[PDB]
Amino acid sequence: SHMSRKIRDLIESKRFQNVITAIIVLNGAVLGLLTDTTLSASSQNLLERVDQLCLTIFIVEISLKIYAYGVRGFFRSGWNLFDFVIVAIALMPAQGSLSVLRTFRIFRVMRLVSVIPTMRRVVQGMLLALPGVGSVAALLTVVFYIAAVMATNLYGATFPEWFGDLSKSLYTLFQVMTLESWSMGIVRPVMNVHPNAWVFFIPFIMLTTLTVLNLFIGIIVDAMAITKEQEEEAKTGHHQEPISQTLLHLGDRLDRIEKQLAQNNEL
Amino acid sequence: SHMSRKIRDLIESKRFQNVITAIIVLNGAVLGLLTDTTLSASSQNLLERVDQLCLTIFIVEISLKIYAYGVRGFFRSGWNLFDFVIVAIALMPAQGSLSVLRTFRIFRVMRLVSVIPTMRRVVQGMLLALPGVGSVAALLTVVFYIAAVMATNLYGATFPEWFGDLSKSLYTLFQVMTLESWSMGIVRPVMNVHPNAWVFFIPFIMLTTLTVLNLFIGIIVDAMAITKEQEEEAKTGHHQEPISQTLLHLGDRLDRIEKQLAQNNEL
Amino acid sequence: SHMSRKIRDLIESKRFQNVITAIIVLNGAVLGLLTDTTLSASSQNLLERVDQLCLTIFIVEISLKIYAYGVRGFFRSGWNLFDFVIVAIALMPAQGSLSVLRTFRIFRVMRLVSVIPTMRRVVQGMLLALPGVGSVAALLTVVFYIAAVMATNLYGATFPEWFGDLSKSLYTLFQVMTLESWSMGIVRPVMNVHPNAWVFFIPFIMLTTLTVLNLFIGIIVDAMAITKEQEEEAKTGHHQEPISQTLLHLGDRLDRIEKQLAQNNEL
Amino acid sequence: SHMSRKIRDLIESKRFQNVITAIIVLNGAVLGLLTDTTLSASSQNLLERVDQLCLTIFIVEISLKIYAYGVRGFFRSGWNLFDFVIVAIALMPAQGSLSVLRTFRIFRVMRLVSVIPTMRRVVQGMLLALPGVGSVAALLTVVFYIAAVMATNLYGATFPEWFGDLSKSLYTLFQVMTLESWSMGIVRPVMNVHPNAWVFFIPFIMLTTLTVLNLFIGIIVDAMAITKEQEEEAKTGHHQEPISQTLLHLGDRLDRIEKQLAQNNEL
Ligand code: NA
Ligand code: NA
Ligand code: NA
Repeated sequence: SHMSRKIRDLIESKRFQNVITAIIVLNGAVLGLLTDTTLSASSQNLLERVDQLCLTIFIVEISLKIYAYGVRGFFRSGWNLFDFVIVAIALMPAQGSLSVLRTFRIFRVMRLVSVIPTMRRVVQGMLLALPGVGSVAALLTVVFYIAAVMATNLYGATFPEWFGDLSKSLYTLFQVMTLESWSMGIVRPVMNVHPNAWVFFIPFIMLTTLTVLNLFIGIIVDAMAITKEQEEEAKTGHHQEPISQTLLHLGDRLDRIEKQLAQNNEL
Repeated sequence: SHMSRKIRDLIESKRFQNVITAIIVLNGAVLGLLTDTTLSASSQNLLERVDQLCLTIFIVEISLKIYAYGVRGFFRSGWNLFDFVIVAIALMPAQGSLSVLRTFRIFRVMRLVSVIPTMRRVVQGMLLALPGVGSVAALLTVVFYIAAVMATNLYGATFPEWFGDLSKSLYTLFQVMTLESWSMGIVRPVMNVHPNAWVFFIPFIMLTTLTVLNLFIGIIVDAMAITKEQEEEAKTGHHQEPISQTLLHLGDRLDRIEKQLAQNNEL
Repeated sequence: SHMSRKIRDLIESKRFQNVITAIIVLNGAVLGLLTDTTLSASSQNLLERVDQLCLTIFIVEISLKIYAYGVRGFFRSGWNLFDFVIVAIALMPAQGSLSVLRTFRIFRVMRLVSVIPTMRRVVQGMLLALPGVGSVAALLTVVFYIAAVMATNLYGATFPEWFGDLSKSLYTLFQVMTLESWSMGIVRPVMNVHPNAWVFFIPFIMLTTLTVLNLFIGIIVDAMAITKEQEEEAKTGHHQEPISQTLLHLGDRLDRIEKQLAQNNEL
Repeated sequence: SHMSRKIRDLIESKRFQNVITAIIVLNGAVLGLLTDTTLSASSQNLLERVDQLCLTIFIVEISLKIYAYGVRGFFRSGWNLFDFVIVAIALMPAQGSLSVLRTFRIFRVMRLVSVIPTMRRVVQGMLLALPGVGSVAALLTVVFYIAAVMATNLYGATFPEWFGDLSKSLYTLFQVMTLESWSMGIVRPVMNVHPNAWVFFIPFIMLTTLTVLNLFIGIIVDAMAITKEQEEEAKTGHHQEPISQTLLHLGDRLDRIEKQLAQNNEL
């Protein structure tokens, strides 16, 4: 219809994006001011009303989008679903999550990512790069599990705060992989009791730092290439063809002229 | 005019660049010697006169440049403006900045960058690479803000030195992202009171270290490519054409011979 | 034979891989639960029987493989040998290794790598990349040995816990290379006695961090390229030809048409 | 002459390289054993004779090389000069260097690099990559000097152990750049007195870590490419032509056939 089309043009405009971005920023600022314990009752009450007004603006925005695109059309996008979930969660008073309680209202500042297309493309590149590093990440997980079982059995009885159980071992091995006080804080005190403990910890460090750097580089290299392609597509409608595809078409043109020269010209 | 042209040749020469570089080095050395608290009144007075003589040489240099290129011509370059600002600021006695007070005379050693073309090209590559990582940098800023609001609300009342307010939280989360005493100094003491605090800090570390490495690699890769192109242009007048452009012209030559063979030869 | 072929089809299937993966996971879980010191006698006895059942499933699996491929055919693969060794070691009660004792049953969780082809290809890429960094790794080893001899002679008598002998020096230089408390924990206390010790430690850090990063990057870059090729071969039967080889064949096609134009057409 | 040629063939052989490598290894082992303070007089005397025998083998080796290649021919190589200097220094009893005293005999283990061609090529790649990062390294040096002057003036009077003079400031800023206890050890104690000190230290960290990573990556990328080319040249006599040069010759072949088709065929 004409009306739904007039709304789609309004939603897709730069001005609408700018108003929504400004309200996300305002909402983030009021939640940031609400961390201050020294504020008066009236000051807190004022900021809480600004939070409610921001949330109402988002309800109008999402409802406006659901009508303009349709229920199936709106929920077809993962970003629209995220926008819907983030806003709808705040309207629910009794919440049943899978952790403790979603009292973190500040997570609605993540809508800056979903609303700004250049920011959206950065997160998209990162998310799309994840399956390609799955096996490297699985290898690191396997190394961690093996190491945590070994560390618990080896050092749990003599260093129970750091290695007393599997959970404690995983945590201090994560600390060890980040190189944080690994020697002065952990391994030299362990070696005072277990002089050969360096045979466990030094290969653990060498293996995990190499694997985690492989994991991070694999993510970054691929996320950068995906985002660059998505940026090209968002501006021109297409992306740059890979070097292999350019050389393929170059070879096809050479095969076409070879046939035209050997039989269609040399006869 | 002839005179302005004789001065332009003097300014653009290697010998003039070498004299100016030597005076920047001398000025840096005297400001370095002036940090020594044990120096006598006469020794300090002597060094302060050397600083004044260096500054006078720079005034002559900049005035010589303004005449040789013209007011609009000189200020057309960002490096000349920087050179002008750095020198002119020192001649002002009552200073009104946006911080505290610009008593840091040693910042005039940054003119080594503006005067040496190879050093200038390194900084140019770095500055020109900044817009391309803007969205990655914005993502890191968003993650930091969200995390600092969460950390203040979660740990501010029990760990007020580290998380008592937003500013304290941002600072210790920056420390946490750099992995500096993150566990022994911050997270194990926090976990003594909040046993599940690792659910906040370990994903914070994983996310920020990956993003900051993405930010740094994005800067370095692009700065290197920009500087390499600028170095090529400064020596030959042009830079190396991208592989895609070389393959494009190769394809155009193939299309030109295909037309010349199918109709201009096979008829 | 038909029977050996029916077994080869069973072994090579996705369902068989999934059952073996599930049993490796179950075995890892029971060994993880066995780290818990609070468990009763009956609970420990139950888990130990689950470990025995998992091990019996692996014996059947390996025996089934030896028959289906043949003794020479099975042991032709390094992964099958690893699978054989890992399982067979557990059946030996008196063990004579080259360290202390192979009581680390959790190492059989490494079979997740050997059984999952995508995980197997990651480790293969890493192992195949090792000879190419051999000289960089040898250089780092040489720098470490020289530095440890120098550190022992220079600081052994005044700092015997850190540098009293070659073994202690190698360990604290490894700690120094990882930047862990290098200054506050090691070098500022050493400088209190040897004021010029920074002349040794700062170049040691600069050299080893650059070399270890060269070593890690060399591994990662090559492991990534090898794994990518192996992934391509496992799915299509072949891998992508290098750019140099594509340009070589493109040049050969140009030489073929040049001969066909100069003599076979211009005569 | 025939005799000088028979010696050149002996020197250039794999067996001679293997004997020299073995003696460098033996010499490194005896100097490593000599770090042990518990050794008897006879044991120390025995090892010192093995060191003398190793040194005599090197004198014969170098003299054999000087005759076989000639004085100008031998000293034409930087590796031969290094080999000469390292050996000749040990024969001098009263030594006048530019530091304290060259009592570090273990530095002759660096001959493993000069004698093994694959190790030699790694160091060559690293050394040849240094001029190309000169400007990045100069930028880091400039940032360090400016920062050390600022830190001395700002914090020298209140934190004299860390910033009391230029030398102390450079050392703790190097520690700060490596992120070692930068916050818990340095910046939080400084902020207790100077609450805005984070305005100095956080931008210092951001700038230096980015620049040092740019410096390291620039070295590694170029050293890898140089070493790869040198490895190709040592085995085949030539190296792989750059992609740009391959595309240049491909374009030249297209221009040659275009002339042969437009005028030599279409007339
Ligand atoms: Na670190
Ligand atoms: Na630390
Ligand atoms: Na520390």
